[PDB]
Amino acid sequence: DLFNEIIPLGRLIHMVNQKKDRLLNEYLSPLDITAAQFKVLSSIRSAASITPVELKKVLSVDLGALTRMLDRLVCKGWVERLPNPNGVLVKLTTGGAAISEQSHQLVGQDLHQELTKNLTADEVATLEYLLKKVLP
Amino acid sequence: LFNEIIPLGRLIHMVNQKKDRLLNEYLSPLDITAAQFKVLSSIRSAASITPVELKKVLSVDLGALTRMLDRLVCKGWVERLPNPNVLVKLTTGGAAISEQSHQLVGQDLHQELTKNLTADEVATLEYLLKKVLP
Repeated sequence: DLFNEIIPLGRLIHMVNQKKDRLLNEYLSPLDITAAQFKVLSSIRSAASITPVELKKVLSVDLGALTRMLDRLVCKGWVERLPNPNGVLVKLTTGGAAISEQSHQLVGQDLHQELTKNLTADEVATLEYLLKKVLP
Repeated sequence: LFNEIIPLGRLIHMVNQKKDRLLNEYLSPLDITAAQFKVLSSIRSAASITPVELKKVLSVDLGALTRMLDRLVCKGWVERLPNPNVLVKLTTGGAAISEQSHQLVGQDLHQELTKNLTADEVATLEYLLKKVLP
């Protein structure tokens, strides 16, 4: 169906990313957390502690939308706000770290399987290889 | 990167983030953000659409979109309507900025995204991306 059409790479990545997110939300639901919440927790996890400004920059949504999201995450008791040595820093609580780990573990196996169902082991390798080549 | 085995999911995530940064860069001359761009695009293609539906087709939070629509309406690009049962749709100026928006970034985006790729490699990547989608 799509295999008659010449579709720009931008849209294809968009489309494939939408699919990733839908799968993420599906597999995450047992833990009562959304794709969006997951991604924000992960960005904080990897920075350890991070400026909302910076976090805004690293996630590419709007400044207000993130403040609101952080509000919820804080209420959920997964994130906490802090004065940094200067401005505020955000960082995972214990419970944030745990749900992020559980979150990652619940989701990784099923996601791979679903994303690659229609691909050869060799096609998978090629696609990964070529995706990297875009990044530099 | 080429020593590591990276899950397809993250690779898509990563490559998507790059697409957006390029979008924002190339959109700036028009004073519109990648986010705003995508929201104008989704409304364009549906012609007119429920915020509930629009929330579903874009996968971001319902409140965040209401705020976004608020801004877009103030910008004079979107307008709200009572439907035969609210609906959003582009204004004239919204349509014009969406079209201009598309035309300004299309060429440069391709070039940047594919700079490190053969014509053939690009064909293969598009083919294989399509294979994920079903």
